[PDB]
Amino acid sequence: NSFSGYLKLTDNVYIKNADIVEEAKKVKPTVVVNAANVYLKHGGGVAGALNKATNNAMQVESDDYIATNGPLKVGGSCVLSGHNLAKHCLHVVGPNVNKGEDIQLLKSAYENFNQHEVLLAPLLSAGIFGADPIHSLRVCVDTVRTNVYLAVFDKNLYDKLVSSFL
Ligand SMILES: CC(C)[C@@H](Nc1ncnc2[nH]ccc12)C(F)F
Repeated sequence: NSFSGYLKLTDNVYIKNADIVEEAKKVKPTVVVNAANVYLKHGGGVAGALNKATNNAMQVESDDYIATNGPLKVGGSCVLSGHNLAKHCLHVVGPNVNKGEDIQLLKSAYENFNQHEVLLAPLLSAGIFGADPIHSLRVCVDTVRTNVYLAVFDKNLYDKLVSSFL
């Protein structure tokens, strides 16, 4: 958990302009959060990048989890191995608002972070899931009560988030 170069936005939310994969390799946190889908198929966005950095070990493990437990619910999560990136990976499913899933479930998705004291995480539902990234940061700030270090890999978006937050 040796986080460097973060900006503190609130008592418990920190933000950095970095690829979450590079942060995980440098820090080796206790928990890295994945922005997953209900079948844990890590095909693109943050999920594809984290799985690629484990050389598909995350996908093989996720397929075994689904074989034994079935899919997650939207707003739900599971804890799996973090492989070479972290001790654990918290896979969290935010709503895919572009497919009519209710944005109210973004609060349920961020509530899963509260089971862990410290996490390295991305913005949920802000990739191909279509939610406004500044709205996603507002829900994170209003819902997460443990210590969360957010990595955002787009400088243009990082600057808009810091300006809107202060
Ligand atoms: C979730 C998105 C709003 C965000 N993407 C990411 N944020 C942090 N590390 C990442 N690695 C690969 C993708 C990626 C933005 F930068 F595009």
